[PDB]
Amino acid sequence: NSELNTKIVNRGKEFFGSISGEKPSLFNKGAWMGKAMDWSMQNEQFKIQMFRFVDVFPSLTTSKLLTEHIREYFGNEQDMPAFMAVLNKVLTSNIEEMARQFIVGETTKEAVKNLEKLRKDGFAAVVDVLGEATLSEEEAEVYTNTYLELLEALKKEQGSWKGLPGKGGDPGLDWGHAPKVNIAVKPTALFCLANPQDFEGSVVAILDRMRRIFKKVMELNGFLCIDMESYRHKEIILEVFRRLKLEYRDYPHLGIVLQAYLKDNDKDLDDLLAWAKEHKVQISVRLVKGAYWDYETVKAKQNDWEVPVWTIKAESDAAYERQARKILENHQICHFACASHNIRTISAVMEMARELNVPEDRYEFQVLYGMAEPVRKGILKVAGRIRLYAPYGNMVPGMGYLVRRLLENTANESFLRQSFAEDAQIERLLEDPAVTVERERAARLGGLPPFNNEAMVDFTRADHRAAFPKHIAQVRTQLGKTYPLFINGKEVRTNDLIPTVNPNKPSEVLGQICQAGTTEVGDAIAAAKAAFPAWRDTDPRTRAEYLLKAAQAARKRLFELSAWQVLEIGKQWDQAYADVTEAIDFLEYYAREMIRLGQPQRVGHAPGELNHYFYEPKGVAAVIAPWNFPLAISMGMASAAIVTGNCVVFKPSGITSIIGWHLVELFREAGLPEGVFNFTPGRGSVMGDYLVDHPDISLIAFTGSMETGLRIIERAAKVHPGQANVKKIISEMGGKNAIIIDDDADLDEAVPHVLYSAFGFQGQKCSACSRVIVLDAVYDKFIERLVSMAKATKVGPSEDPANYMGAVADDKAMKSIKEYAEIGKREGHVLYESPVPAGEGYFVPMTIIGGIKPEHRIAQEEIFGPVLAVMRAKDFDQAIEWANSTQFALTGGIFSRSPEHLAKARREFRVGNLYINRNNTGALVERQPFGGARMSGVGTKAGGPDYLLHFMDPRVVTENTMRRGFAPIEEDDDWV
Amino acid sequence: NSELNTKIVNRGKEFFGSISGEKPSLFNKGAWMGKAMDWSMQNEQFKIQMFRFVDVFPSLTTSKLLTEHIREYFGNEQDMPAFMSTAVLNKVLTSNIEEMARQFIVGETTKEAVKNLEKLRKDGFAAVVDVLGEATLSEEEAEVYTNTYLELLEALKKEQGSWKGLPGKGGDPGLDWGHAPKVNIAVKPTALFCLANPQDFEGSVVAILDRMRRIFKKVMELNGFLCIDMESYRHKEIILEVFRRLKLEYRDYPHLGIVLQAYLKDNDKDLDDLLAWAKEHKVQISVRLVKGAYWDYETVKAKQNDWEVPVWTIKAESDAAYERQARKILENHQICHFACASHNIRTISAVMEMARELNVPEDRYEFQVLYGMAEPVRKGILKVAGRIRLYAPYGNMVPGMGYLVRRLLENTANESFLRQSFAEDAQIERLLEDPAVTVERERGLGGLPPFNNEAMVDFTRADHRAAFPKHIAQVRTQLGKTYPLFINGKEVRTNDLIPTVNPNKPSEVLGQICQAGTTEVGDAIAAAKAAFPAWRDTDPRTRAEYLLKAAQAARKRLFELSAWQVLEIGKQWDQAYADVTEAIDFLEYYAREMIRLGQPQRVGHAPGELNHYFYEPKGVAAVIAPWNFPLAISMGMASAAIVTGNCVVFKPSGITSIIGWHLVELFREAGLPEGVFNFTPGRGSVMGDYLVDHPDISLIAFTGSMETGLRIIERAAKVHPGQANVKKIISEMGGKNAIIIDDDADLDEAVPHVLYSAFGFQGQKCSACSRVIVLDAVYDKFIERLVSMAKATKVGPSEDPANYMGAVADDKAMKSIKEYAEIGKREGHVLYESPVPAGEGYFVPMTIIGGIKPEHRIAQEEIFGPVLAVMRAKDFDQAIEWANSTQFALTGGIFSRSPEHLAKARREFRVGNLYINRNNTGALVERQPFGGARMSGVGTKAGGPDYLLHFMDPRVVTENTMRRGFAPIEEDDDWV
Ligand SMILES: Cc1cc2nc3c(=O)[nH]c(=O)nc-3n(C[C@H](O)[C@H](O)[C@H](O)COP(=O)(O)OP(=O)(O)OC[C@H]3O[C@@H](n4cnc5c(N)ncnc54)[C@H](O)[C@@H]3O)c2cc1C
Repeated sequence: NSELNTKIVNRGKEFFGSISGEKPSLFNKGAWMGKAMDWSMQNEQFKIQMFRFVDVFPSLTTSKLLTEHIREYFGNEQDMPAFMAVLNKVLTSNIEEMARQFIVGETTKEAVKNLEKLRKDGFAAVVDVLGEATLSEEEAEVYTNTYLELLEALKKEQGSWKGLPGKGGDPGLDWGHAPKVNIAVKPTALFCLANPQDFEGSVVAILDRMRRIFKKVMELNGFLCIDMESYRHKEIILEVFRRLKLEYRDYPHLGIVLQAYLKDNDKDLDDLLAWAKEHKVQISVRLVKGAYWDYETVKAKQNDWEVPVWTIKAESDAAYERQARKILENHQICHFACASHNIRTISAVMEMARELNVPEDRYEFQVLYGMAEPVRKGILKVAGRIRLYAPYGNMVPGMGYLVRRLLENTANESFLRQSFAEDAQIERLLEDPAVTVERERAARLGGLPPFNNEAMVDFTRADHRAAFPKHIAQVRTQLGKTYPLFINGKEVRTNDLIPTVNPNKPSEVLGQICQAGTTEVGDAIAAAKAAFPAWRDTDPRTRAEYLLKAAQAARKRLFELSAWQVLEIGKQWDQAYADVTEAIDFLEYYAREMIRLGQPQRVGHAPGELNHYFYEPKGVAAVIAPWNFPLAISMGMASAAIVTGNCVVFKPSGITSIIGWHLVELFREAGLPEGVFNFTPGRGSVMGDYLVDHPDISLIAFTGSMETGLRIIERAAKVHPGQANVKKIISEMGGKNAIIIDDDADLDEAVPHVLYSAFGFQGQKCSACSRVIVLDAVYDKFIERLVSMAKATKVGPSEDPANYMGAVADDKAMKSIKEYAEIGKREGHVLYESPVPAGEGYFVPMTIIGGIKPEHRIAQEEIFGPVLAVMRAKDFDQAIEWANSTQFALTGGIFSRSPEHLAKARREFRVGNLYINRNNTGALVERQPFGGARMSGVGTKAGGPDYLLHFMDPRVVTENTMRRGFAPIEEDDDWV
Repeated sequence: NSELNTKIVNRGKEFFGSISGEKPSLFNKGAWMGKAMDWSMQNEQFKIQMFRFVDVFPSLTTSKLLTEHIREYFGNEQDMPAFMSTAVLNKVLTSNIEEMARQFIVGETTKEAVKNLEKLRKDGFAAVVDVLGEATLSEEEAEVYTNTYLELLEALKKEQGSWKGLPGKGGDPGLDWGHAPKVNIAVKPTALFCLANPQDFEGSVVAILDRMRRIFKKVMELNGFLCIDMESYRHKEIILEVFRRLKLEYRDYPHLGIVLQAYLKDNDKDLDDLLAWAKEHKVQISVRLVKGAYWDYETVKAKQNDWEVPVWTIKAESDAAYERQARKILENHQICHFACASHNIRTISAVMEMARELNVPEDRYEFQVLYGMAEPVRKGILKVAGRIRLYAPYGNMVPGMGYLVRRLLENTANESFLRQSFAEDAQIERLLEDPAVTVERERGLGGLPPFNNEAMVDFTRADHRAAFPKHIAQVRTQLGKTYPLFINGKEVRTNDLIPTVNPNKPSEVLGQICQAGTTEVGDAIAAAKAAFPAWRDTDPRTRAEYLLKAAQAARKRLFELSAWQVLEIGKQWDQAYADVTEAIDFLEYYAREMIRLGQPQRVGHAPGELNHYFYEPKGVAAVIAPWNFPLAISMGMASAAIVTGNCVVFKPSGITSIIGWHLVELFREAGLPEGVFNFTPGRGSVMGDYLVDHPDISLIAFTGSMETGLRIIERAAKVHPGQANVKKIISEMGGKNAIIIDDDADLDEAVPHVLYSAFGFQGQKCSACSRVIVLDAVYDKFIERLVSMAKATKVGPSEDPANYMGAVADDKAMKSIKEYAEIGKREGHVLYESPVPAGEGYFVPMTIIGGIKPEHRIAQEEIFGPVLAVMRAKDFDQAIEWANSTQFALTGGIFSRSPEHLAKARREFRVGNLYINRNNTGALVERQPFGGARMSGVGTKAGGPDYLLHFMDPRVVTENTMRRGFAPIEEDDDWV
């Protein structure tokens, strides 16, 4: 109502007048910090450098690291802004001061002292131990015992504390009603593998530590608040809160954060309230807007997910007022902490509490330490119940927090910045955000929508979590079939059968595969050759349409197709779903690529002449596919050849033949003309060379081992009698991929990314990291954390989402990988070797081996398993040299925050796909066109804009258009 | 001059007034011709179809041919325009087309012509008689044309005595108007010599002069007038010289005329020179001043060769030019008799008033118009001046087609005075405006201009004609040198020397070439490998700059570099120059292509992430080059490898090793860093496999024979120890190229294009036509004309421009080609075999063999010499089948005017470069990217937008830009 609004605006106006002139420290341009923040708000390029420098700063531990990074981020001393070895001391001290702005101490004992001082100034606190996204069980224990230690200290002191002044009640309690000891805990700091993919396991592990903390909290009648973090963990955290609450249904001092910036929150808050009523318990909510807005937006768009946050700032403000109102309406069962620095927001809560006549012991106000000082003073004066969020700890564990503060204070849409950095437009600042919302909503090829990668599986969703076990079960009702060849549109059975089994459980037979002899392979090639002329003459637009149809067919079977892979080749849930989406991506991308390349282009501009340049297919393509990306790679190579006008004879890998059969199913459903796609699984020793040597073959697409690929290249180079063309070769032959960890690397990112690159899908990826090359100065520290996280992971059946990795492809892979592991143990020193499950299954321990140098076999030879080599580089030059020391050059990674070292790696770390500050696997179509040279391939990049040309050859038609001195004028003619 | 101008306008106004609205027959919408033209003028698509149909019509000699072409040009009966309605359709259309041919032609034969001329005299018109024909194909045809004039003159000789003189104001009563000879004929010089070409300036003049003289003696015998028509700019200087010489042999004889074309920029000077020349020699001349008949042709032809357009490009400029020059002629009436040849009323009025103002005697100027055109204008002249002469051509439709289509173009052009006056209802004041007034009123990327092909040699220029013999003599002062290897910026000499000689005169030794052993090759490879890292790291823009410098260096030495080729490998003057310009083109094009490809593309649009896609070189490239395009292909392959950042070891063909040395000279002058380019001529039998097999070679660019190409492909496929990359193969392996001569083909165009395709440079081109496939129905006539033109050509030293072709490359080639000729002579039957010069030289006769079928060797094997197979196809489908019957697919041609047959060819005649209605050689950079598949190559096209990528491999750098939940927003980002 406009009546409540008026009272709110008028209260905001009084809040501002009582604050007149007083600015927050961060906006005081008479101190270094205010000058630095000011220039960051005025110069975006400078903000980016300063903020990144702050992040890397605590890792700059030598005089060399500091001096060089300063110059790389701020340029020469004669070139920096005026407010910016002496240079080292000046910057260090200023940056250190900026860090302690937001912390009440580095240590527990320091924190307690400073906390006891804040009470004397009249301030309550909620204490947080700085830390998040823990990397190991041992780290989670340190975090847990720190709270235990903190609570012991506070227990011994709270008895001596006078309760903060109030309107009455218990003088031993704060304001007469609030427990004097109040702490906040970050759930992800309690379990290093927190992941909604393993929902139940994440909840339990976190719950068990939270319960241990909660028990100590309750002993001193304290308050525990459970912080909310990134959207990825919101449902996990809600469930932790509910279970703990029900375990102690009568204990009222337990709170949960709810983030008004989430679209989910209107429902989440309704649900929680209804839940509390249903169970006859009381709850407490700290309502916040949200701390991870940029991250959530970015992460959502990188995965083609719904962005979980509102995208207009005033919508979070409007949501907050809505939800606060709802909470206050429900004050009988829901205690309320208002957590905002926004004077409009605060004034709104205050008026709503008055309008709903809410008792004062049912709501309090909270702000972050070091921030919005006058706002905080205003709250203290006018309401009297102010609690400071007071975090403590060191700069590296606190970095995420600290950077979030600088973001928060300097964002364009920051209420604080708009109030205290720009000429404050008080009326605009205090307007009902709903009105603001409505006004800003007011302001805001070939018929095909442009390409977008298919949405990734999203385990924050209940239905996605439930989908896998259901579809795995459904696949199990359909095992035991005999799969035939598919030639010229017909099923062809043979006598030679090879069973395909579950690698995590070999006694489970999934089906039997007919093998084609050379007679059937010959038939398929002949079928292909016969279908060719009509296919080649089919319009590129029509050909692309079949791919589009096949993509819709696949999209509709996404979870079913994934489940088959989970069982047949031992893909983890995410790995399986990613394999199918990539297949879909290839279909959609190559469709568009053929449509683009399908139209003849006029070349040259001379008059009286028309030159058209255009492409044509080659003929019969042999597609020889690997087992490790059984749908994605197969479909990529086959659809590529098919859309470009060729016809395909396709040999799937034996152990993934059912996945190969999925191509048959999809192209069938798309109505593909007979003979255009043929499925001929067979024994390579029987029909391998035959397929490659055949004179009717014009193109060979292959992915697999270097040995095989190089043999194919050599044999295909011969022109046999009758062979119309020199055989085109598309080969991808794997790698020995390294990630370099520079001495300034962010280890909290580096460690889990390295672990995933190495052991995701048991390391069975051409792209997998099999070498981590670590700079001398961070070696011991990085290695300890890597091994520590590794020890937390579990090896077991891929159908169980609690397992990090599982059995390798087949027994041959197991025997060969184990031999490599033994060689590695003699060359270096084992750092970690995981347990494996007892009994059947092709299990190889997750294995990390140190002491490795370029001369070693496991530093050179592709193992294609869960064996990671760790190599100690003396400096960054050697790290680069070592990275380039194999005969492969497929992928590579580097964790570094030195612009110079990154610039050097971009130039000199010459792999087909180099990744900076993330894992070196998970290449997406269009975004990361995939493939390398040297012994890794012939420089063809799947999923990119040069790929389709490899399956075709260009032709030019030149026409003399002049007849008897008369030529037609064309639009783009050079004329006069 | 406003006073003169006012008389002119007023006189024009009376002229239009006296016309009384009458329209010339072609603009009479009452008749079919008027309707056809009116609709052609309103609908450009119809115009194109109608004009092309008229062109092909006289060759539709059977009912099916006719019926089919009608449907193909105009569609089914029910869809074509009303005036086209009524095989009956064949009869109606035939009838209308014949009538429109008779509009512009006074008859088909001499006798018919004579009778119709007398009828015109009776109506008051004089005549200048022309025998339809131009651009003759043989001596036999030139003789037929000459004898037709002689026959014509004998007939008029007997008749003229009976003719009463046309009425005049005074003079001799036995002469027309009292002063003009009754017999006036016009002759086209290019109808008198089939090889008329300023490249053979003197030989062309003499041949034409010799026939012109015989005609002229007969003309003088009856006291007649002879006018020499002017044709395309290519022959203008030749025709002028022919006139000068004839005039001087008969300085007494006043009745010899010459056409000058006011649409030429040269014409002001040409008229001035001719006038002065006449004064210096004390002789009188006669000039028929015209604007010009070949405007579109000249514009197109100049643009296609990057020549200066010889014509004004604003129509009013030709008009203003005409008035200037006319005035100058009238002022010089003492020595220059004037024929005003124009249908433009403004022009005519200008001449008339200018002649009255200068009081020119009426016996010094007369008016002329084309028969069948501008009827009311023609009658207007008769009434006002009395002295009007019709240009009256005669002959058949095929010989008359050029003339006829010129008339259609002339009456229908947007800029046509007749169209504006009689179709477009233009304002008279505007039509009569001083054209000088009209003239006044009507008047790249990376800092680099867009690519343009280098200007071709232009032998209409006297300095160009004179340049060749002088540079050849200069080259002869440079003979006898020893050419060393060039390695790492140093000259390396070996003691194994091979002489290179003049193939047209083997006793002339051009120099001695050092041969590289395997030792020096290895040194070259090692030097390239060592220069590679710094070259690879050189800015692509900087790399391109070296190519541009090399281009500039070559452009300065164009004639010199050309002369070397004339002597060393026996290129003809134009062939040599075109080789050098093509080298320059590769340099300019590939520079620009590298600048385009050298900038990294952001790929994908996900935020928090940057993917950059870019290209890197491979390493050391072996360039193995042919002798047949010794600068062009060499510079092509090498500069491509170089600009993309590879280093080159270059093996020129032994017999063109000096041309190879030009690359050393050009790259030296460009300042290319040492080791980037190395020159190692050597014995294939010594260092061939060694260069190809070397572990440090990453790429091999080869152009030459299939046998060697396939050998290289096979050997390169093996990966030796130490070999970093799978060898990239770029191979161009020749062709067995056919041209199809369809039964509706324009034979006047086909014959000389086939001859040139087969015998240009002795047939030593991969692109050369070695098979001409001719439809049953035109075979005998095509062959007669082809053999007749061949017989006209002379075989001899390429330094003498009079020769069509000369000796082949070397002794081995001479013997091998001759064996093939003998093979062909036993498979088929010899149709033509030229004389060759006596004595020294590697001469092989220009040879044509008929009776050839697909199963014959010389229908399959590439001969690479002046041996043409003639094949007789039963129908179009067999022609296509036969065209596709070899293992090669490089180039191809088709002469046809059937939309369906062309479409079938575009689809089914699957060669790398297909040419419609022109020769299949002389592909230009950009306009015709050159190369094919099958046994002709591996689908790489030099001079095209896909070429550079073959010398590189793609790389992607993917960067996670988010730090601590903060990422910079980019422009191309998908956001909110
Ligand atoms: C004591 C306390 C505890 C907190 N605990 C947590 C926690 O456990 N988890 C958590 O996630 N947050 C938490 N927060 C909130 C977060 O740390 C910020 O302090 C808060 O979001 C800023 O809101 P505001 O009213 O102070 O400032 P404002 O300037 O009013 O609000 C800024 C907020 O708007 C939102 N926003 C910014 N841009 C947009 C946009 N384009 N579209 C939509 N919304 C936008 C963001 O949430 C941003 O934080 C807590 C805050 C306090 C004071």
